Amino acid sequence: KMAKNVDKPLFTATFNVQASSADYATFIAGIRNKLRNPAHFSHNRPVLPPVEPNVPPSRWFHVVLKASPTSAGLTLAIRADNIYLEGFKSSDGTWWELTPGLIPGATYVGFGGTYRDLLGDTDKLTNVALGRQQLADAVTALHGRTKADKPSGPKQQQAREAVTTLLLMVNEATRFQTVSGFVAGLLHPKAVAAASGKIGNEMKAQVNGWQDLSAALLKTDVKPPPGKSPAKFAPIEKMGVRTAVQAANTLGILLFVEVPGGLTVAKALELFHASGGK
Ligand SMILES: Nc1ncnc2[nH]cnc12
Repeated sequence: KMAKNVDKPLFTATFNVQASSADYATFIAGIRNKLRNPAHFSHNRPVLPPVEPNVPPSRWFHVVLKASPTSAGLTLAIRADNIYLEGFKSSDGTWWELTPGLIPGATYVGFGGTYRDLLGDTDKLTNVALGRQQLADAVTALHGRTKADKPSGPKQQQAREAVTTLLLMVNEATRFQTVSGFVAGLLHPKAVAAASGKIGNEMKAQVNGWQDLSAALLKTDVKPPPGKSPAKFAPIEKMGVRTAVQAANTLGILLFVEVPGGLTVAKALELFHASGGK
């Protein structure tokens, strides 16, 4: 304790909830691009820099979701090292937080940021509806939160539903091309009927095994010992991911993992800084 720089993002990505599917894809791609360690890719997918050892989380960026081109943002506070959502900012200026005492002068929303906290189990993910209206409503309900009012059970219930929706349509979208592609597939022009959708089991598993999938691809990059054949990608069948090429098409941006024979935390951060990363 406590978190550092929440007020000073390394960049801000902005999205208009009424904008085109292509603009959403551009929005997501830009986040991954700005998060990347320039010195570390795996199969031409970006890898996040390691989490800095011996300090509290000090690298953040903001995402702004807007009702319209001129509306003011619902601001999300997200870690630039593991893309964790920890805070959001309502219209009256109140930073709300998902971890007690994490963010400077923030107010604990009343519930945790984990899928078990928000839903009740990691396997309820395949029940959450996403889409343009779900996104807009989630943005509204959060941005409409005021520093005064009674955390009614009903109000909390709606709020957990909202965070679950945005985590999926922003955070998990940044992490996974499957998720981002799914969300982009839900976004249509006005001339198309409104649409909703829930992620399938492969994406649920992917979302629940980001570290595992990241680590699994990272192992294929390790150069092998003498006399042993080089490493083969090891399938995560529940994820529908059986090959390295499939893993690369699935990963939006990889979490940094220390794998045996791969980059260490110190070394990857060293390469990150040498390439101009901040
Ligand atoms: N609170 C949270 N923030 C970011 N990613 C998450 N994945 C699951 N829960 C999350």
